Amino acid sequence: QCQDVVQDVPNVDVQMLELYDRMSFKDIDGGVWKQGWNIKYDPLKYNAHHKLKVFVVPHSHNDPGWIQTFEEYYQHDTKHILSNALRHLHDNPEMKFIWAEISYFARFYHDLGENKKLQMKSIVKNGQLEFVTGGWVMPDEANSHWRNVLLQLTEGQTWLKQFMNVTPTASWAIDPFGHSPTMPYILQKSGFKNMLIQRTHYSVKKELAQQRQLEFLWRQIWDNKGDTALFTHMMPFYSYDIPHTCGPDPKVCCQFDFKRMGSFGLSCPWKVPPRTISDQNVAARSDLLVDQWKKKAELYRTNVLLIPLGDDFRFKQNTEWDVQRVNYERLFEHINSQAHFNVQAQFGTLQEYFDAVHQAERAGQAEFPTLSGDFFTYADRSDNYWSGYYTSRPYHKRMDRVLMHYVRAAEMLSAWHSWDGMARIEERLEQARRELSLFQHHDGITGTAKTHVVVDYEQRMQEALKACQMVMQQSVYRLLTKPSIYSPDFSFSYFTLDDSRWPGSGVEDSRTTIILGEDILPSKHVVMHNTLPHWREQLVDFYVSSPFVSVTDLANNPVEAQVSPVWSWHHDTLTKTIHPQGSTTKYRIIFKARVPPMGLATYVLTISDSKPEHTSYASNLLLRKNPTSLPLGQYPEDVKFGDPREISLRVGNGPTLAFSEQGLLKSIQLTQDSPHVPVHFKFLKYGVRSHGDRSGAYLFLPNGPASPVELGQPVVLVTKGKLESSVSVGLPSVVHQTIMRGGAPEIRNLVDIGSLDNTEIVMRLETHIDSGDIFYTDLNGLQFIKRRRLDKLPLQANYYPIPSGMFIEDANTRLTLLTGQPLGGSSLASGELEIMQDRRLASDDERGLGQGVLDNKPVLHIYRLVLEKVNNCVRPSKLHPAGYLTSAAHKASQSLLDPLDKFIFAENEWIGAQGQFGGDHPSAREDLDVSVMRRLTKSSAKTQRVGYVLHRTNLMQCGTPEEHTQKLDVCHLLPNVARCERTTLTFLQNLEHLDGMVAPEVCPMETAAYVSSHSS
Ligand SMILES: *[C@@H]1O[C@H](CO)[C@@H](O)[C@H](O)[C@H]1NC(C)=O
Ligand SMILES: OC[C@@H]1[C@@H](O)[C@H](O)[C@H](O)c2nccn21
Ligand SMILES: [Zn+2]
Repeated sequence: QCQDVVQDVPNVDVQMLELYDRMSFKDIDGGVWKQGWNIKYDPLKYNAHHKLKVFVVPHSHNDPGWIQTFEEYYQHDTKHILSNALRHLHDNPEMKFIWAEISYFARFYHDLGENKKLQMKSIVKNGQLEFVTGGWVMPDEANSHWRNVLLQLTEGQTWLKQFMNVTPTASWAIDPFGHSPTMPYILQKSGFKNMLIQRTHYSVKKELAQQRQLEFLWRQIWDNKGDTALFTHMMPFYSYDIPHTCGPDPKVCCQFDFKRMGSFGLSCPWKVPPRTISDQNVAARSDLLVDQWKKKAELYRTNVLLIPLGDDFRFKQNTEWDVQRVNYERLFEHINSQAHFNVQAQFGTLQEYFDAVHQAERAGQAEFPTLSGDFFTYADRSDNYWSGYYTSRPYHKRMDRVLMHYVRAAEMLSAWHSWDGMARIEERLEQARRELSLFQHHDGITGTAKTHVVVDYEQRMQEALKACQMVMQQSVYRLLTKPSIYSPDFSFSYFTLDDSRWPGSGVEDSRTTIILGEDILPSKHVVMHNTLPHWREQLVDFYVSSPFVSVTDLANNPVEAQVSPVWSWHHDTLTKTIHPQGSTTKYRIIFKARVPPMGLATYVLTISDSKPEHTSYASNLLLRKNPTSLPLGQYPEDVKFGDPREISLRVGNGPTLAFSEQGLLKSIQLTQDSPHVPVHFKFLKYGVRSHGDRSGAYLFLPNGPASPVELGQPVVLVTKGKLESSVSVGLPSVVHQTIMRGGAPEIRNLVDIGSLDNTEIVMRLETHIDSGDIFYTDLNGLQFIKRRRLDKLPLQANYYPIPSGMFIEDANTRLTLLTGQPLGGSSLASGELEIMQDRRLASDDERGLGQGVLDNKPVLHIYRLVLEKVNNCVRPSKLHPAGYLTSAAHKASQSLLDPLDKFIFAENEWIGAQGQFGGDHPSAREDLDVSVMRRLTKSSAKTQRVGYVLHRTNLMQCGTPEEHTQKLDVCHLLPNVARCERTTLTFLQNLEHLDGMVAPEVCPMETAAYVSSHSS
């Protein structure tokens, strides 16, 4: 049983945090290898009995959207590459080619007639065309949530298994801008044996190369045993293009990119063109090329050398296939027949390279170092750190996380039944999974694509959201209607989703108001869904046409509720203030919903002509100089006014929060007797450099530390209710809201950077926590890694991805900020946290995009802020590279990422309505999640199969006694189980047939997958 992930510091050869603390970072001219040194080799190292085995691996990097849309690239480029690949590989048996992006391959394959399909299958079966990774895309590693990394891998690999009968075990990640250990975590659990990465900091490449530590067994930071390890190969040079893959001198290597001789437009920037290989020059050319290979081979431990051969959208023209193939074949024939070289070179695939390396390891020829850590933040040269894309296009970053939840919910809700083909459930789920998967591309969620490409991704994600809504609402109808009364029309809307936080108040008026009245419809059913495997209570809110509404459950038990006005903010260009207006026609009703594990609960809203017994009304206070009245229609309590002043609020037994006269948090007091702890929000802006390198979509190159946003005298709105209170303030570019429901506050920022060109807006938290230079940021929502601010690095290098959370702590106190969207952030001084909200850049940053970022739109960012006493917690030691959340902070993260879903019944009467679904579902331990529940079979299959992915996090022990909980056995969630198997995380390979058809729960920090089979 389980590894302790807290108290044992793993012993690794390279631990990236420790290596950063020691490493120099000096940007020194290394010669032809600009960022390295002049490599020397011993010519007698290789001989008749010990030859350098060189695998030249043709490839073509195909971005599913970047400068053109996916479909534009497919029509203009990729359909040709793949057509020509099919023809040339089929005609040339020794030619090889690897392919990464299954989205394009599936797009292609489904346009192929049978003859070509058969031909394609044959070049895959004979090993000439090899799929690497096999994901739908090559995902970003900074902003992506691990659940979506696994989704897009499963989408591509399930397609490959079904249509090509192959499952890749080698991964190829040549382009994401920095690399995360979440990848080997997911890959290793999905049957992978090896992986290749490229974009790591040039200083790290030089450091590892010096020690021949470019190939290593990459384990997770908390892994003491090393069972998570995956063999990784890091490429050594500046790019994956031909000039940077043959050896250390690009002026030489460029001469062996035969597409650069003129007729393809392309040329060599180092001024020496390739020349066709002939008998008159083959010897000289071979000398040149082998010398480059033998230099590159010096950086590695075995006698097996990987030479990628490709670049972006290569192998497009038939003439290009011929010019590369024929010229390399001429080199290989000469080189391999010249004993004096002691080289055997051939086209290969990636798996061939790794198979050969491991054969060399097994022969005792090499031992490999172990490594843990991550590879952020990347810089490709000088002080050009790629921390800009941790925030770029934040509207779509947030939309990613919204779609993530709705895909999970729709797959889970619809999994409980088998559906007739006419329902189109599988079709809709496939479309949603594929649009979300596509967006995980390293120019998708990263916000590094052209404006019109961003719009395409946005439209596709909008379609996905609608598809999820359709599936979820049909599922709810079926799950909550008496079976003998259930009468579906599969094109009808029984329920509409109500989402309070997307697109968000002030972003879009998309919420429907429930219209009730004594003379018309008196009442309305609403339904909440809880995707998490434990009972959950959460305040939910609805818009209603009257303030006089009562809430009941479906046993007619009253439910305590609170009504508040609907407040919207407007840039009142008449008075030149950002101020709130109250609705006179609709109101917000809020109540606590309690919902079963992975289940549903129905409530009823009912109108009355006066105040209901169990409904209370918020008070409202507008703090501003020179106030004017704010009428609220029928709302029964008048708004109060006041001059700006410090205020204090407390909901329930929860913390007391104090606010500045500018409506920004100043302090938090946890309990009535405890101290008021300074926690101050502030908004600042970064600018761009006037001379030298410009920030763009990719790069963050600030012109110095951020300067405070001048606030003036902003308007502050205070709402005080029994269930929920809030302070909102209209600041320049940001409506900032602090919401209190009785535990950790929620923060919402409506961010509209307007036409503030060349500006980045940051939210900072200033505390007196003595964190020093240490802080913690998450990786892909999966784990928290210790960061150390280094003064030897510039500010932008100390920015990291914040895909779900960050924290600082000292011996007694921790401040944790959870996010509902991936953004960039740091701790730039002891006691501070900061997180970038948006950025508007009018300049290109010279990484191939050819535009700045000037397509900003209002976005509602959501957060939770958790202040905790941690002197009693059992924490890792100072040398441990991980941190872990407390239970409160983990639940707060879950509240942002997987909130209850809300449905409003769309017609007047719901005949056969039921009160609950899932009351008998086990309520699992709080650290356990069912990350995926997906039915894997269509309704015609005699044996139905459902897949589950279980993930258990690790939470800090802080002395709260553990409650009794029920064991979750996913294999018994559906009736008539006939088998339970443990599988790889993609569901594609059976790993263990389970005794008694019981799926065991998993250890802390482990993730497992199970498939239950059912007789149907
Ligand atoms: C799929 O690949 C396997 C190798 O695991 C092979 O034995 C089998 O013949 C292939 N199945 C089909 C249907 O082609
Ligand atoms: O500079 C990074 C960009 C990537 O964003 C993109 O995905 C693409 O593959 C590419 N080719 C050349 C440059 N780039
Ligand atoms: Zn790319």
